[PDB]
Amino acid sequence: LLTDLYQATMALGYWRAGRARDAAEFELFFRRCPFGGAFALAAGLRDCVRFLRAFRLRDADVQFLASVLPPDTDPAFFEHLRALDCSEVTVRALPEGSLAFPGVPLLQVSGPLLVVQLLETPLLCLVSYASLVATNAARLRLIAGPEKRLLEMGLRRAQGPDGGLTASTYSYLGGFDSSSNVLAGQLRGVPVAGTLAHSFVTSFSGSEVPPDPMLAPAAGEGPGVDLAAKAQVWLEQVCAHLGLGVQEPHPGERAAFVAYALAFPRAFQGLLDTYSVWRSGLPNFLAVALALGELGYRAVGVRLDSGDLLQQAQEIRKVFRAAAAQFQVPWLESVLIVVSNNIDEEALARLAQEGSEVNVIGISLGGVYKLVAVGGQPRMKQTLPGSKAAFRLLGSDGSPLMDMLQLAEEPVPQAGQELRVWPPGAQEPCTVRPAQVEPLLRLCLQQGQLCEPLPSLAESRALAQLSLSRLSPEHRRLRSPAQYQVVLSERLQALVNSLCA
Amino acid sequence: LLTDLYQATMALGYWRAGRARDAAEFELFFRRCPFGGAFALAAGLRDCVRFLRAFRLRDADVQFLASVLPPDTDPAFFEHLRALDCSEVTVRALPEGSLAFPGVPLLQVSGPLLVVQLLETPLLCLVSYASLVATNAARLRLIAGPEKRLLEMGLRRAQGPDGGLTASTYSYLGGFDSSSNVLAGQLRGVPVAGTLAHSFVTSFSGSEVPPDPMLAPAAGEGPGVDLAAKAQVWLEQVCAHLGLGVQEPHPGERAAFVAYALAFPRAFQGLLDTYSVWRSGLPNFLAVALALGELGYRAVGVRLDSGDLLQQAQEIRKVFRAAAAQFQVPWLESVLIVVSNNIDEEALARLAQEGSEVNVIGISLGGVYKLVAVGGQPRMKLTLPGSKAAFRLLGSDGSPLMDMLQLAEEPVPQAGQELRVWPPGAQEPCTVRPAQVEPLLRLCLQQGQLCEPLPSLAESRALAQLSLSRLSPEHRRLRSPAQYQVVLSERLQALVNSLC
Repeated sequence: LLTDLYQATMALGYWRAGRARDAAEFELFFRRCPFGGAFALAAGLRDCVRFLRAFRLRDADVQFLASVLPPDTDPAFFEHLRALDCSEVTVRALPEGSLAFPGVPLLQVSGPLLVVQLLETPLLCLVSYASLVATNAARLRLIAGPEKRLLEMGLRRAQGPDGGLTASTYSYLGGFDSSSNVLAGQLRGVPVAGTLAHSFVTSFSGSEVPPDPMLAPAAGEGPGVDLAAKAQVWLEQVCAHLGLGVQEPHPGERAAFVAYALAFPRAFQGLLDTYSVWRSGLPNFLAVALALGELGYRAVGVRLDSGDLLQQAQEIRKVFRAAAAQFQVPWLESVLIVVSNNIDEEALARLAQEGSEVNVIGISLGGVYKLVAVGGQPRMKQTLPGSKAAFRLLGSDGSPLMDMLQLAEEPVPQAGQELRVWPPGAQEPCTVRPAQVEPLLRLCLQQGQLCEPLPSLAESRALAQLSLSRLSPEHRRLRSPAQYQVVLSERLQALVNSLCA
Repeated sequence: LLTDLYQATMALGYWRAGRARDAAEFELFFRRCPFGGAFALAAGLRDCVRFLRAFRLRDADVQFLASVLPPDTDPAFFEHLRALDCSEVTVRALPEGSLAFPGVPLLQVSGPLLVVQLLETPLLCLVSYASLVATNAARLRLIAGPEKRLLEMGLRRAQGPDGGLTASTYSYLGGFDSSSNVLAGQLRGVPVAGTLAHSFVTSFSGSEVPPDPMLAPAAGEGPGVDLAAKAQVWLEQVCAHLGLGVQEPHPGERAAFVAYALAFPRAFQGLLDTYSVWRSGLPNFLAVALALGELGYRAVGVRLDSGDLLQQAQEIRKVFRAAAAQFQVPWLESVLIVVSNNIDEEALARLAQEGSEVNVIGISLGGVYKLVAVGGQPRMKLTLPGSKAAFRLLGSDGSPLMDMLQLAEEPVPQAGQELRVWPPGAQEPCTVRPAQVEPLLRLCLQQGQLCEPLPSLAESRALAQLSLSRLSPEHRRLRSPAQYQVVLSERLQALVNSLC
C-alpha cells in the first residue's frame, strides 16, 4: 500500500533530487469542529501500527511501477522501494481515548523524507475514520447517558470487504457496550450480542417439520417435550388470556420461534414485529416462552423495530402485573425489551429516560498531514513551523482549559504559571497558572521498534469515558459549544514572527 | 491532631528558636519489603485531605498543653497553635494505587517547619495503614487470580472507629470484589455483600413462631402460603432422595433458614456447617430452596467455613446436580458456593481454582518521615538530601526497570539515554535508554488549596490492577523477588558527595 501514481512520482521526484533520505518531521492534525462538536476523540493508532509492520511491496507491485514510469529511471534504484523502510521512523501519538481539539497534532511522524511522505494517505484513512466513529459513538452515549448494557451497535452492513470490524471496534471505544460484529469480537473481544433477523421469520410458511421436534429437559434425563405440540397447547391459554382467535397468530412466526427455541432454549429471544405485535408476535412469544420454562427453560428477551417504541415497550411489560399472575411465572416481566431501527435521536433520549421500559437499544474532520521541519530547519507556508511539544493545561476542577504548543527544545510543565500568546488575542500574552500540565503526544515508535505495548480497548475505552466526564459542559454541548484555545509558547510565537507570521 | 508530648515539646523548641515559620520540605517514604514482596500500593491520599480540615481547633487541647508545663511559657503564644491551618502547606503525591518501592518518596510536604513537622504523625498513620491493606489485597488477588465474583472482605476485626471503613476501602482498591462494611458502601460506594452468621442459626430451638409464616407468591397478588409447612413437605422428599432419616436434619437450623427466607425470599442463602453439612445443613437448604421456588423464588447462595472446602464444594455440586434433575429445578446447579475461614494464603491457592467449584471467598512497612530541606538549604544526616523529583523508567513491554531520582531543579528525562549512578553504586554509572519515563509524584495541594480532584476508587482500583499487570514477573514474585533498583542523577549524586 503504495496505491496512487502521485505517491510514486513524488517519491521518484525526491529520489532524483537527493532528498529521499532527508530527515523530515510531519504532523497530522485537523481543523473542522467535527459534527459541530468541539472535540474529536482519538482513534486510529491500533491500525496504524499493524500497517507499519506490513509495508507490503511485492516485487511484482514494483515491476509494475517501472512500466508506468520513465524507462531507464535511476539506475534502476527501484531497489530503494524494495528495501523499505526498515524502519528509521519515529512516532509520537495521542493515546487512543484522548480528546483532540483542532490545530493540535495527534501524530507527529519523523524519518527519511521519502518514506514518511508515503504515509500521508494511509494515516489519514485510518485516523480520520476511526476518530469519526468514536466521536459519534461518544455523542450518542451523551444523549443516552449511562445505565445498564443499553447500547448495541450494529445490525447493519459493512463499508467494504471486511471493515465492519472498525465501526464495531471504535463504537465500543466511544461508549457502546456490545456489538453484533464477530470480527471485532474475535480479534478485540468487543462483547458480541444481537441475534435476531426478519429473514428467518419470513422463510417459514407454516409447514413445520420434525426431523426432531423434541427439546431436551433443562436438567437431565432422556425424553423431553415435543416442543411444537406443547406451544400450541400454551397458545390456547394465551389467546384466552388475551381475547384472541387461536387462528390469528401467524403459524410461520410460531414455527420460527420454536425453531429458534430448539437451538437456543436458554437464550430464547422473540422478534415481535414481523407481522403484528399485538395479534401475532406477542401471543406466539408467550405460547413459546411458556412451553419453555417447564422444559429448557426461562426465555430471555424480545425485540421491536417499528411504531412508537416507547409506547410498546411500556405496554409490553404491562399487564404482567397479571400476564404472569395469570400463569404464575416469576421471571416473565424481567425479560429484556430490545428496540431498534427508527430510533435516532429522541426517541434515543426518552427511551434512555424516564422510567422507560426499554433495556437495550440497537444503534468530516479536516485532517491534514503537513511537513513542519526538514533537515531540522522549520517550514511554514496558518500552520505552525518546526517540531513541537504539546500540553493540556487543566483547571483546579480536573477539566481542560487550553492546549499549549511549544518547541521541542523548551523546558516543560509544571503547576506554576506562564506567559502565553493566545492566537486570536495575539497582541499581548496571558499569564496563566494551570493546576496540572499533562503532555499529550507520547512516544509510540522509535527507529521502527515499538517503544510501548498496546492498550486493550478496555483501557483505551476507560480513558475516553474518563476524559469526557472531566470535560467542561460548555465543550461537551452537541451544537454550538464554547471554543477551546490552542495557544503558543513565547519562543514559538517568536519563531512564528521570525517566519513572517 | 497532636497526640504525644514531645511533638508539642519540639514544636515549642522550634518556636523559641525562631524557626517555626522556616520553610521546610519533608519526605515520607518506606524502607521494608512488606510480606516479603518487592512493592507496596500507594494509598491513603483520600483521608489525609479530608482530615486537613478535621484538625480542627479545639482550644481545650491547647489548654491541657500549657501544662506542657513551662508556665513560664512564651508570651502566651499558644495562639499560633489555635491559629494553625495547614495552608502554606504544599503536597505532592504518588496517586493512589500506583506501585511504590522502598527508596522513593510517596509524598513531599513543604511549608512552615513547625507546621509540616507536626503532620509527621497523622500522615504516617494514614498512609502506612492504607498502603499496607491495599498491598495485602493485591498479594491475595494475585494468588486468587482474577475472576468475576470471587473475593470478599472479611470482617470480624479491623480497628474500632475508622478502620472497618479504611480496611474495606483499600481492599477494594487492591482488588477485592466487595466488602461487608456498610460505612464504606455509603460514602465511597463499595459493593456490599455477605450476610450470614453462625449465631443466627444457633439461636433457634426449633420451637418456631408463626407470627407471620406467610410468604407471598412472587407472581403477583394472591394469598401468601405458610413456608414452614412446605419446607416440611419437601424435607421428606430430599431425605428420601439423599438416604437420611427425616429426623436427623436439625429442626432449629430449619427454623433459622425459613426465617431468613421469609426476610430474603429473592436472595436466600444457606449456612451449611453449624451442625453436619451432609446430614443437616444441606438437606435443610434443599428443603427450603425447593419450597421457596415452588413459589417462583430462587436460592442464591450456600456457605461453608469448616472442613476441606475444596472437597466439600465438589461433592456439594454433585448433589446440586443430582437434585436439579431429580426435582426438576435447574437453577440449583448454578447456586453459588461461598467459602470462608482460611485467612491463610496457601489455602487460597487450592481454592482458587484448579477447577475448584467455589465461587466466592471470604477474606508492617518500614515507614519514615524525614526532613530533606530547610531554608532551601539541604539536610542529609548520613537518607538523601534536597528537594527532589522522581521518575519511573519503563518499558517497552510496559514493565518498569527502575525508579530514578533527581534534583527538583533538573530537566525532565524522555526516551533517549541517561547516565546514572546507582546505590551500591558509587563505583560507576549505568547507561540506560528508557522506552518511557513516567514522573511519579504529582501536585495534589498547593498553599492550602487543592490543585486537582480526587480520583475515584474505580479509577484508582483500575490503575492498581493495571500497574500490577505491567510489572515484570521477578518483582511480582511473592517469595524472594528481585530488588528494584533506585538510582540517582549525576547532579543528585554530586550533592550526596559532600560530605559523604
